[PDB]
Amino acid sequence: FQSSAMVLRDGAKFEAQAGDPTQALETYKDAMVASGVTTTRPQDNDTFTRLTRNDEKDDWLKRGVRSDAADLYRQQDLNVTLEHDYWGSSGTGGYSDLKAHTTMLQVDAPYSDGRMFFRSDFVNMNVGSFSTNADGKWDDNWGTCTLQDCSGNRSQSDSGASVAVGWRNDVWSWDIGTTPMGFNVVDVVGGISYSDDIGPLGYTVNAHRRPISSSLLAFGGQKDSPSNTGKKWGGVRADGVGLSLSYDKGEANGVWASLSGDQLTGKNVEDNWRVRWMTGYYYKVINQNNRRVTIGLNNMIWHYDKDLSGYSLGQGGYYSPQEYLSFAIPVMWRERTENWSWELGASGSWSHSRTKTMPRYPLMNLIPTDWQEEAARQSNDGGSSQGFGYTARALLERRVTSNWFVGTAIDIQQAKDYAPSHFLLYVRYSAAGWQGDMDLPPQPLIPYADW
Ligand SMILES: CCCCCCCCCCCCCCCCCC(=O)OC[C@H](COP(=O)(O)OCCN)OC(=O)CCCCCCCCCCCCCCCCC
Ligand SMILES: CCCCCCCCCCCCO[C@@H]1O[C@H](CO)[C@@H](O[C@H]2O[C@H](CO)[C@@H](O)[C@H](O)[C@H]2O)[C@H](O)[C@H]1O
Ligand SMILES: CCCCCCCCOCCOCCOCCOCCO
Ligand SMILES: [Ca+2]
Repeated sequence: FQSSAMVLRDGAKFEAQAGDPTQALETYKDAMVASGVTTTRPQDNDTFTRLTRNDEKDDWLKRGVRSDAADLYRQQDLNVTLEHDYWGSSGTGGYSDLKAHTTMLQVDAPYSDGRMFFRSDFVNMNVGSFSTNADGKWDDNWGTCTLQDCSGNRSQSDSGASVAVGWRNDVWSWDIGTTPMGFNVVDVVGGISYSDDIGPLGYTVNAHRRPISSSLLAFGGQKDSPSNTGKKWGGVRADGVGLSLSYDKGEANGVWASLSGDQLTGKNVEDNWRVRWMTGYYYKVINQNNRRVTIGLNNMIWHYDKDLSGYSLGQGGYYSPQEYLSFAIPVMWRERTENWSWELGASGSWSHSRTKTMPRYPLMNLIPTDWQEEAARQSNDGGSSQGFGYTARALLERRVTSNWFVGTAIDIQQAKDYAPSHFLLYVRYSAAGWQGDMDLPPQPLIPYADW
């Protein structure tokens, strides 16, 4: 025979796997008594979840009962999250002076042993106005304005709403969704991933189609000035696959690698592709239940076939170097108390970038025949540069009540890879209530475009 604690723990897992997680959570309440977590059966969810808070004096039985109960309870809870993200990057009026707002609403709920989500993103992107000459025209390296001075669409901005649905458990994940409807170029996007542990190392394989959100042109597309061609172009999407490996030795060390490759395609944009390699090593200087401090070394190497970072018609307005090398030293401090959880991090880096000389107008059939001779003699000069940069990030979340959580995050991107910075605020509602350990780190919503 087995001990009462073991019988109840086993029975709870059996009930959950059989499709009765509600009964399983009741059995975990009994398991807490039989295991010695408490002397009296919890009769409210706040008492129950408070008893799942980790305790470093726990032996393995008590530690597992708490963690198993907490994992099932979190998996079964209905959450609703509302988030606003203000993001962007400095640049040139009319196409890259980017100030953007994303508002996100997400509902998460159990399904089988995983969680389903339902998401809407509302995106507004403002890229400012073209600078004009006395005539009121401009000749920026954008659209076809270097082939004939442009007029008519001086102020540039767009807005749209996307939706997404998906599901994930510990083994696999999928999502399907859209890019914002209301933009010039609208697509179906999504992904699928599978994870397993072939011994000591973990791996994840995935396939995805995602937008490039770093500029309006790349994300939603723009229209050439009505004085010129008026053609829509942009809306670049990455269709590709990736493999990640992790040989986490447990304990204080860990290493990981990732190799991925994508086709990069858009509306009236020259075809492109990229392959990207990343590795990392990390060391846990402090590794406690409520405080984790890490320092690491990260490397990245990228290659894009073509430099389509220009904003002329036929290019895509996205960073696409032919050589990219980065070496970084990330540091991170994560900590939680009874009702707060935060992360503070930074990462100094050195990087090298090189781009080849490209035709400014790589798709000649978008160009009027009486402009094609002049277009063919226009090129974007290649270049290269190296330097130091950094990123920094702060995340803060607090429990207001059992049902209400609020958080902020700031993501400072100054590492010379043209990524935008982000500032966000969110509120998360727990239907059942949660008085267990805070999430470490906090988990804000990620804009769907950046999955
Ligand atoms: C026990 C340990 C305790 C640790 C506790 C940690 C808590 C620390 C608490 C304080 C936090 C301090 C934060 C310090 C990190 C922040 C870095 C930073 O912000 O500096 C930015 C700086 C860029 O500034 P800039 O003026 O442009 O140039 C400087 C020239 N040096 O950029 C830099 O700083 C330069 C960074 C250098 C990056 C070099 C990357 C080398 C990586 C090695 C790769 C080797 C792998 C071999 C690969 C083989 C081939 C694939
Ligand atoms: C297994 C690889 C090992 C890892 C290496 C990772 C480094 C990846 C960065 C590669 C940089 C790509 O750089 C690329 O080099 C080739 C030449 O070699 C150039 O190619 C250019 O020169 C060659 C030689 O005259 C011409 O045949 C070609 O028509 C021309 O386009 C590309 O214009 C450039 O974009
Ligand atoms: C820490 C406090 C958490 C606050 C909850 C955040 C909820 C997010 O609400 C989103 C609503 O914000 C709309 C702001 O509108 C921005 C203006 O839009 C740009 C138009 O140019
Ligand atoms: Ca529109």
